[PDB]
Amino acid sequence: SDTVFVRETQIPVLIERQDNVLFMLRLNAKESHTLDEVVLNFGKDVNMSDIQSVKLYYSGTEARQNYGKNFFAPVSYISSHTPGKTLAANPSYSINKSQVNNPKRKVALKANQKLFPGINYFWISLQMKPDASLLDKVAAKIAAIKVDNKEALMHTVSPENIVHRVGVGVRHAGDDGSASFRIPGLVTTNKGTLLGVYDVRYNNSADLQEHVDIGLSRSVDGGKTWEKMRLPLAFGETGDLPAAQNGVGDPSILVDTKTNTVWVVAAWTHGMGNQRAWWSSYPGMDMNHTAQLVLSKSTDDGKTWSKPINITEQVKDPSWYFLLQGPGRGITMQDGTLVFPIQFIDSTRVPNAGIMYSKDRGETWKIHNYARTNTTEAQVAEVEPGVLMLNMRDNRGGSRAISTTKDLGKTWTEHSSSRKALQEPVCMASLISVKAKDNVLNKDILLFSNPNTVKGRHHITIKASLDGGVTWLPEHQVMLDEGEGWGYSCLTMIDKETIGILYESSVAHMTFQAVQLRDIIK
Ligand SMILES: O=C(CO)N[C@H]1[C@H]([C@@H](O)[C@H](O)CO)OC(C(=O)O)=C[C@@H]1O
Repeated sequence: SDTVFVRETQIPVLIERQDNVLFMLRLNAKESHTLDEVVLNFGKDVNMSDIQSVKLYYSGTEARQNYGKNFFAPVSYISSHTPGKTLAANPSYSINKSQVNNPKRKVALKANQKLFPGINYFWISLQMKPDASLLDKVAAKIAAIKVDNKEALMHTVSPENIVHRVGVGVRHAGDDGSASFRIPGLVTTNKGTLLGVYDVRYNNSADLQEHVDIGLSRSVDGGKTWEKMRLPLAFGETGDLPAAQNGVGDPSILVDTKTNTVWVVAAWTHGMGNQRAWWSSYPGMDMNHTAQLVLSKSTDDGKTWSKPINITEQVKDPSWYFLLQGPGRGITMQDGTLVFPIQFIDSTRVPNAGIMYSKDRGETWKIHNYARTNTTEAQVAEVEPGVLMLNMRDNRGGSRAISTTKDLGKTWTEHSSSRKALQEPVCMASLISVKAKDNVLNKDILLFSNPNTVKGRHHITIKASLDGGVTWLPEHQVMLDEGEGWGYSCLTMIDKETIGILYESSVAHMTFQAVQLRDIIK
């Protein structure tokens, strides 16, 4: 007989999307003629009232040289890059064979599809209602598949007990006339307001130098809805150079918890033609030679933003090629000191990560010594009072480098977890510390997020540690995005019980997801 192979997806279901890939079906029809229907059963706890529709699409066949490669689709069904074409399945790739609006817990999708004498691809689409809850979870099973009016044998290659989580596409390719959005940062203000910052890359997805601003999405309802985009940092035709030679990017955001003043730091590149700032910034101090470290602050819960504050003169050694913040977020230590992770290419052209701190509420800043050589992007958290843990992208590859300091970066101690506990593909990673009194578990925890792999940027994962970063137990992890993406992410606590994550996913340039703390630590 012919067997219908089923692969359930593990990717965010965007609430605003008209389509979301839920299942993929492959059928090599050696003895099959017609695929009549597919029967689907949603889980007992699923709220069907939040589901707008369920659809069955046919996507044709496969190239004969690709038979036996165990592919479940011939092409990407829903684009995350085509401006204005990221909300619905591409009609040229997928034929809508059936649709059920306002479905019941048991859904029958009739297809009546004449099968190609060979490989046939189908997939199931799930469309949520615009008002769907961020925390409700969707589970479903394929109960039966009818082929030639008889029950077809099924073999499911994906695992059981998959939990599909929804998310909000805070930024899609093309929004507000910008080709792409990258490099997320995410914080929660003292008033519970969510602030997410990112590169707005108008012309394309290339790094600096280019036409880039720092955009900000503000949410006052826990990430359900986001306010119109703001631009805390934009330099336009500064110095009478074109905007594409005045980009600002790689933002990092922090909240001064003592005052609720919000700070955003970024790297403004001036000149440099159309080349990458990583090898186009040079020693010196002024805009005409080296990238400038600029700040903007908000004293009204992120609604309005000040003019840029250039602190390059305070902290940059003139012999460095490039000084910039570590993208993502900063912190406020228990004693009130503000800390931003930073990275600089030194006089030998080697990058090193470290921290930059202010004891006077952000008026003056300081850098002492690097934590480790040949490291770049890093995130910092106060694991225990007075002890700063820096988690660093390591160009040696394969795993994160972790170090700690007790004197604000004058001296560093290599952590036991360094270069062993947390694998990476040399990407950016998020690290936050949540203190016992500020979370529902009444335990000090560390939350870490990154592509859980050594090659490629996929399987974006949040990991939790209860012993200050010594151990990251497998049962304390949630895999949110199996698809391929740009890999950058940033974490925050929405509330004492829920984590928020803003990251570059396979379904949207800026994707927001909410994960219950008890979901990770059960
Ligand atoms: O060029 C700059 C400096 O502004 N930043 C890049 C960064 C590199 O700096 C990398 O960390 C060193 O190779 O890479 C990525 C990325 O998504 O992989 C994004 C940043 O935009």
